[PDB]
Amino acid sequence: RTVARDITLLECVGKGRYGEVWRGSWQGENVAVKIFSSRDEKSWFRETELYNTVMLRHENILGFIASDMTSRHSSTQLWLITHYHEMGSLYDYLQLTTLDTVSCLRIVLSIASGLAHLHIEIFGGKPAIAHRDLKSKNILVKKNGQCCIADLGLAVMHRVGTKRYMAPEVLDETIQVDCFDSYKRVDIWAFGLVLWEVARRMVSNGIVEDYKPPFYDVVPNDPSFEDMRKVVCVDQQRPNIPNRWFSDPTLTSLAKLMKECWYQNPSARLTALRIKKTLTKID
Ligand SMILES: COc1cc(-c2cncc(-c3ccc(C4CCN(C)CC4)cc3)c2C)cc(OC)c1OC
Ligand SMILES: COc1cc(-c2cncc(-c3ccc(C4CCN(C)CC4)cc3)c2C)cc(OC)c1OC
Ligand SMILES: COc1cc(-c2cncc(-c3ccc(C4CCN(C)CC4)cc3)c2C)cc(OC)c1OC
Repeated sequence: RTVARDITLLECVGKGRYGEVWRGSWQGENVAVKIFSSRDEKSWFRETELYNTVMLRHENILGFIASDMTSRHSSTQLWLITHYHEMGSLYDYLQLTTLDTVSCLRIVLSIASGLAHLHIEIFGGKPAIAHRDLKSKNILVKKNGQCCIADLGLAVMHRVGTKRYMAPEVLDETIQVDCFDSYKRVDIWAFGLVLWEVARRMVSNGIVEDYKPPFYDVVPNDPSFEDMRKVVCVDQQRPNIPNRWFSDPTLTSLAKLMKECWYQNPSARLTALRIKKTLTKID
């Protein structure tokens, strides 16, 4: 039989040190093609090894289609092919969109749902998985108003994470590296920062905050490991909760939830399943 493998690359939608992401076409359908730099080959290998272990299928996880390795004259070409989400990343979306109560809750609950699915061991099933680089650029917006989590290149089953989103135990190197729950608790910290990013863009009483990344007011762009350690570990700063949130019951509840993702003590932080339950009881 015929195995049609040609993908037409149509538009570059992302370029970085990782490599590039392209909108592509296969058999008349959009796909996303991540082309890896040689410097980030281990991210392709880790995502490929994970999907060869467990074929994750979840509405809030970016959908896997293929991993391809192709021999070139003097190099190896590595592609990861996934579902394509034309609305782009949550980071992108929040710059130029504000949210209402329903659309804010739907976004954050969908992220919590994807994260809880990664974290949970299922017997019969899937290993527990920690993401290790959760951030708004690694979350895509779907047309139905839910999101999905992307990029399992650092994931661990039971490159470093983006420094702006690193938990205090990563920055002060006290993380218990042989306890898998440690890695879940690092993801919860990052989730809380994403929850703060999104909540800022929810309108209440005619007020909204501008899009800003976590810690925009206390560290430079491309903050160093030391910059972050001083803020998060030494001074123990946390993102600001504006006064206007305390006039809105949804933002009041989201502020409480953020607080419980940001405890210095990793074992005090909420679990993804508890976050889901709390979000389902808001509004
Ligand atoms: C190798 O490379 C690529 C292949 C494809 C692709 C194209 N047509 C058909 C297929 C196909 C799927 C599944 C079966 C099954 C049928 C039932 N039988 C009992 C076992 C085998 C056969 C064929 C594939 C996998 C797409 C690609 O990219 C989108 C590929 O490149 C990454
Ligand atoms: C990689 O991705 C895509 C693949 C395909 C595709 C192409 N040929 C054949 C298949 C297939 C047929 C049949 C089985 C069998 C397996 C065992 N048993 C006997 C029942 C079912 C499995 C696989 C598929 C899935 C289509 C896609 O989209 C429409 C893909 O997505 C981009
Ligand atoms: C985070 O990581 C990965 C993401 C993706 C991915 C999947 N769907 C869609 C996208 C995308 C599409 C379009 C825009 C723009 C272009 C049009 N307009 C001007 C604004 C919107 C941005 C982004 C991406 C980047 C795939 C990946 O791998 C194949 C990723 O890596 C794991």
